[PDB]
Amino acid sequence: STGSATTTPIDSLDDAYITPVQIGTPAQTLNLDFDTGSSDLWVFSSETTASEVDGQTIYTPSKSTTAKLLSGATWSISYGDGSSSSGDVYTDTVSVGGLTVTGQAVESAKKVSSSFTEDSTIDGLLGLAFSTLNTVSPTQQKTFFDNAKASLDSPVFTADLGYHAPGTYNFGFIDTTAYTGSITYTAVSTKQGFWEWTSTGYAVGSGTFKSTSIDGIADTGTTLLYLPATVVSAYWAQVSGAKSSSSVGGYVFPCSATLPSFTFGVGSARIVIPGDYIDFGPISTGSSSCFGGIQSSAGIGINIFGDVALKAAFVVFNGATTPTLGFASK
Repeated sequence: STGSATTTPIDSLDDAYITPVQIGTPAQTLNLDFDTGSSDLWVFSSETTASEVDGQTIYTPSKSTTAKLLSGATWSISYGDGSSSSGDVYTDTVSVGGLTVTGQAVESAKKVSSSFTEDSTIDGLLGLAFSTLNTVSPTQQKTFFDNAKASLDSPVFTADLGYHAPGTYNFGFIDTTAYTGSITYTAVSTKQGFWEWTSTGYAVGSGTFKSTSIDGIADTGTTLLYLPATVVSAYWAQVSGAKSSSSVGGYVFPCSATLPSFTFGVGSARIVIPGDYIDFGPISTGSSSCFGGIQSSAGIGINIFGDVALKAAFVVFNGATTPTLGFASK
């Protein structure tokens, strides 16, 4: 089997991407944030505290003939940005882009944090990291990918995120029309439950490439590119008037600037992030200070190749017995 679904930016900045997902029978279509940095499929639901729902589409298990309570199971998750959610669990039929899994754990939110409530465009998350990070207790549950894997033509999914445009998530096949050149594969560590890999270095603009190992995660659920402070300082030093603002919470730059590109290494290959991908616009409406899309990881504990980096590539998440990542230009 295969599946193929379009993923669409939630706003003009590409802050996140939503993908329609069919849950239940008859289908209830919810727009989920596919997150390669977490492992829970959770949804706004008929159980979510009413004051915490503001425009999201909800899953109503009682209206699904295939829903079954997963008795005793609860979940609770906290994300890198400080957001959180928790609740109970149903199993149901879940389809993405024509690919169906029966018996998928669908984590029904009873509570969500303010950032989720305030984002009316995101109806929940679909985790695509390794199932070792799934938070369901007392019986950990599998991701949609892990449940689908054995049925897929190839045990892979791909992320092809657009810059200010829709893109695609494919499951079970590699669309050889979707990228240019060849795909460079690189090793993955699953020790922390993430798609963790080591970049071979970076360049700023037309500068020389610096060979240096940068361990980090491929995380579709993170907007920005978070890298070591040395690398980030080297980038923003090439932008007149850029500075790190403790009041704003990262590097800002004059909205009048033209940003340089940023290149990262994948083995001997190179992925170039155009400068415009690094512009996240005014810090507040009407400001002439703009927020940068490359930020320091120093206060995180991990480097994160988030959407700023991933949308410059066609990215293969190879879930074979020995997982690997692949990157191609496009």
